[PDB]
Amino acid sequence: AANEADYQAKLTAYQTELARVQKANADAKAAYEAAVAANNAANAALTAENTAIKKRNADAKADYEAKLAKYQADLAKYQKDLADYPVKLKAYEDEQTSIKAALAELEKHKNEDGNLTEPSAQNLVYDLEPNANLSLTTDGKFLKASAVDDAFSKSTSKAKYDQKILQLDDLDITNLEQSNDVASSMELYGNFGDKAGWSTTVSNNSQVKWGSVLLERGQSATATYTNLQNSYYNGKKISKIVYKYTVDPKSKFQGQKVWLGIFTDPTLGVFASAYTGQVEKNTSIFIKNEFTFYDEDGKPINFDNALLSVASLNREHNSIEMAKDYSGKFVKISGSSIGEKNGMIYATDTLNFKQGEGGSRWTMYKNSQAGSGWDSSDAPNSWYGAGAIKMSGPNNYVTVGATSATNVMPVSDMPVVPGKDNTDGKKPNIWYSLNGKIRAVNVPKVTKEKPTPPVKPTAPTKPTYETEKPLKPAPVAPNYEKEPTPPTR
Ligand SMILES: O=S([O-])[O-]
Ligand SMILES: O=S([O-])[O-]
Ligand SMILES: [Ca+2]
Repeated sequence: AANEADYQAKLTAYQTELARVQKANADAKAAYEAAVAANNAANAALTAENTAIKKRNADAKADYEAKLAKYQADLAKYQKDLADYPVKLKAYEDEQTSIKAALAELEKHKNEDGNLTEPSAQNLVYDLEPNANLSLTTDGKFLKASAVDDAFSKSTSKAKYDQKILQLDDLDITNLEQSNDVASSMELYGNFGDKAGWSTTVSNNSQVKWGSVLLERGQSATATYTNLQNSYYNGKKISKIVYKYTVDPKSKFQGQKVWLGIFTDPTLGVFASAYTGQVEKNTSIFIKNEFTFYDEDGKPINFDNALLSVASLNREHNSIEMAKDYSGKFVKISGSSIGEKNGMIYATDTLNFKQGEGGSRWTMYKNSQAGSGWDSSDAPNSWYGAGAIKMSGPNNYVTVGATSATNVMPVSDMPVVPGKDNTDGKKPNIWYSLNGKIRAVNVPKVTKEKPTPPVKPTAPTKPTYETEKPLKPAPVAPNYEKEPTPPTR
């Protein structure tokens, strides 16, 4: 009995110890699972972040190399410009000396025929741009080239047309006013393509092209000329010119429509016409011109006394071509028929059509007389019908047109040409251009631009790389307690 009681005591003790170890190991296992979960979470995040780090580093490296490529090009350009600076500076300084010496000599001839009364160098080189590109917008109507061709082949310009000549001042615009003459985009017309070899009143047999529009008073057309090759301001290349042509509401032509032919070469200007077949008394046609020149960077050029040539200002016994409402200051050419009066630039005191008529010194067209044919691009004395306007600022303007003499002054104050009636009607049309081809003699031109120290580029910022992190080692498994041994009876 004592042994049995002793045995049961040990059995109970044993079973209690067993249960203790079991619970203890259960808690241990739970703690190990918690450590395992924490370790797995840690390595999951480390693995994911490492993948992310590899990607960020790759992108960083790629962006950096992309930047070095642009920088390398910029730096090479910088070092080149830096090396060329002295050469450009000498060229500039050397031309500046020459021009100043040239102006000094001119000062002594400023009152001789053909000389600008105010000696000045032409900082604006803008004389010929045959390869310029013309883009037009308008609040009027674009005219189809086929319609322009048809108009030239009919009415008053037909005779010349049939002789392979495009006579712009004879074009009857009546045939450009039909609704079916309107185009959706600008179309070029001229003595090219199927009409290569033809002549026109603009540049004889040289090829010219123009876009056409039909405008009413107050309406305009804006021309954007690009692809310029030979124009500069103070040696700085001119890359673009934006020019707006507006029909002056004050124009007195009888019609309500105007045809504008805008040449692709900006230096050739424009032809404006309200002519419908018959001459008109007390008539006029004026076109407002607003323009801005731009540099290679597309920035507006702020002129500092740029010389604008105003030439071919014809004055017949019944007609006066003039420039007015202009920005800038008029500069007279000594000996020229052109002067300024009441805000208008024109032949103020004499006519300039035929020698001996109304005080004209020379005949505008070529004939048997010395000096005849002054009204031509290459005439030695074209200055006889020209002047200049010194302009400053990026936005300039001037209105150019033709008007009956009777609109400008009383009949009693006009020159008398025996056999000619000063009240004769005229055609309400005109061709004119505004460029830098100063007609005065021996005018020095600026061709060397003053150089500016190049801007040194900035090397790209070194890439910021991150280090990947090592995974954490798995937690060590706990050492569970061993079970107690069963007692024996
Ligand atoms: O000028 S090309 O278009 O004949
Ligand atoms: O100008 S006419 O006399 O040749
Ligand atoms: Ca003219």
